[PDB]
Amino acid sequence: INTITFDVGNATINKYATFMKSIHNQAKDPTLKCYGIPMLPNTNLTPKYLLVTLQDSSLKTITLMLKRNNLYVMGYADTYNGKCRYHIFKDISNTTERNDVMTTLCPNPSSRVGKNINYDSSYPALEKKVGRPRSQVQLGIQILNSGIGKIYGVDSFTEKTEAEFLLVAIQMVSEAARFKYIENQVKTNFNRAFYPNAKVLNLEESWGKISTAIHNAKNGALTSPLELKNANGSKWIVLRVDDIEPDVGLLKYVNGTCQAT
Repeated sequence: INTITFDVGNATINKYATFMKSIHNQAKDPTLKCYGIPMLPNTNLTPKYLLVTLQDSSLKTITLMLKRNNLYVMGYADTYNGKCRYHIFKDISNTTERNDVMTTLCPNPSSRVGKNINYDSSYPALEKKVGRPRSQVQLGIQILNSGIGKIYGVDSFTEKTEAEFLLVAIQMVSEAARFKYIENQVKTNFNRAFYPNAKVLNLEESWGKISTAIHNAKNGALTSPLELKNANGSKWIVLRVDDIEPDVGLLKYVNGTCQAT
């Protein structure tokens, strides 16, 4: 719990941009890249996880634990009464993962309470909970800041207040780090709440396929054009890595050799 902190309460663009470069610099494999784009490491490369602390305007704090190999959030922690309260997702199930998650988040026994999250850590599960597709749930720097207050130190919040905060934090953190395009959308709408546009949604949903495509590209040309959606909703066919390259920040891990540059 020696972590990367983002002060959402007094965020500035230059602040958020440094917060993303920190995650990008700890999450990326030290050597693997494809066409200049860094790639995430295999699961055996320790640190296996990353801790990101989000702090609000009242110095309240919430730390998220992410698997480094893929950037998916495993659970989070806050402070309840005078103890570390870890909340893990229902889908985190290897028995060696939820304990690593519990003891990394709150490393002192009998000074921690568990408040398991009874649902899966995946878009459908969370959309279900808030009851509304993520396209209708706004994102924003003041939105994330408030979310923190609905959670920290309160014993009953609602699975809807919590899933909602998570949907926001996952995109403004994991999706933004994986895609330069999403980060730029946040930065572009920093001083306002906004809805993810057709392309932020398609990219989040297309991360694995985009990563395989770019890993497999021969001499810079995709082995198979890719049909993606663009901002305003229309088809968008990328035939080359340089067509998509400016939008991607971190490639999923695909084992094998690719054109380093």
